[PDB]
Amino acid sequence: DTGTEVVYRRPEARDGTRVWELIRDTGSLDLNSPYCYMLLGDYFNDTCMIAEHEGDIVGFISAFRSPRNPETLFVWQVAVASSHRRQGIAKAMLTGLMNQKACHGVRFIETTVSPSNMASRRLFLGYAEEKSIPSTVTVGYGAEMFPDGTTHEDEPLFVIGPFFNDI
Amino acid sequence: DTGTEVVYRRPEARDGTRVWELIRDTGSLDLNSPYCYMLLGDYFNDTCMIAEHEGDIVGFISAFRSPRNPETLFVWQVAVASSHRRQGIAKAMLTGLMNQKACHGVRFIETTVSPSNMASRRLFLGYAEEKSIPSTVTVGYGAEMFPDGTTHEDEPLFVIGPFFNDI
Ligand SMILES: CC(=O)NCC[C@H](N)C(=O)O
Ligand SMILES: CC(=O)NCC[C@H](N)C(=O)O
Repeated sequence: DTGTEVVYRRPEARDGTRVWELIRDTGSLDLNSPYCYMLLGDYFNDTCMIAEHEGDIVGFISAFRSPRNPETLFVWQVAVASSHRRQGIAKAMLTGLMNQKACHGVRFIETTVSPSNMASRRLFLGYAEEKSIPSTVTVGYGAEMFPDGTTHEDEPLFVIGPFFNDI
Repeated sequence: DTGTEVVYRRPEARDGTRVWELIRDTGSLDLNSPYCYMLLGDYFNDTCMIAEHEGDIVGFISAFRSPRNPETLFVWQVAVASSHRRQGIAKAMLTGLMNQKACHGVRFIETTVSPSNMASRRLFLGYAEEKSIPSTVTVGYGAEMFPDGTTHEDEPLFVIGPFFNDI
């Protein structure tokens, strides 16, 4: 009611660079090219979300419906600017995302959560808990799959479901 | 017939790093994270292809079916190792890709070709020519959409079709 609440929308291609800058300043996230973020704004925007505060992007979530089993939504990246941690933005993006019309008929959410990303661990398990949906945590990608120089963590798989996301 | 022909297959998640290294050595391509290439091997592998020669990855093409209009296949990256230019690998990946069962019922191919990427300009317009399919070249992403520091070219849109890709 005073122009300082966080607002949520689908991205567009022209957001790509501002999304890229958010992911870049996070430091801790796996940065894709600016082009990749434009394509997500262009072709995957039905299953992605941006959070903004006072003209700045402060949050992003990317996801897609799995091409082979489109009842599975894969959540790719969740980012929240440093300056806006601990305000429920991640939970609000995820919740908003699942209420999008393009998530109709999703029965499982899959994602990968780095050991160090404790906020996401809480977001996904918390989501499932709150809606009383089963959750399963298993081996995802191991550290050793990543390039020799790099020093990447494991990416354990989190599966939420089965449930039925009705529109 | 002598173990030195180039071979073509769908990638898998565990190819992600070797794909990333190919894209990285290309220099000229927009490098995504290793994770992105793993996800393409994992979830989009039905519409992607790897080319190998003597145990080394020498080619990659990534593509996906557009979520909003799945009769459109978007071709994201086409890469051919420096050491294997001018051998028809790109044309063979593209041709192989379009013969995959997951490309059934595609009616349009969309992609973006950098002004400097003259091999891709030839690949896509050549493909359309050879199959007698219409092609259309229009404004895609402008240079100015890209991040301030970076020095990226335009990404003009190439649309091939309508046609009917029958299995
Ligand atoms: C759910 C989440 O936080 N997924 C993404 C992890 C991945 N390593 C990335 O940020 O690309
Ligand atoms: C068709 C092609 O060569 N597309 C990709 C261009 C893009 N800038 C990239 O390589 O990510």
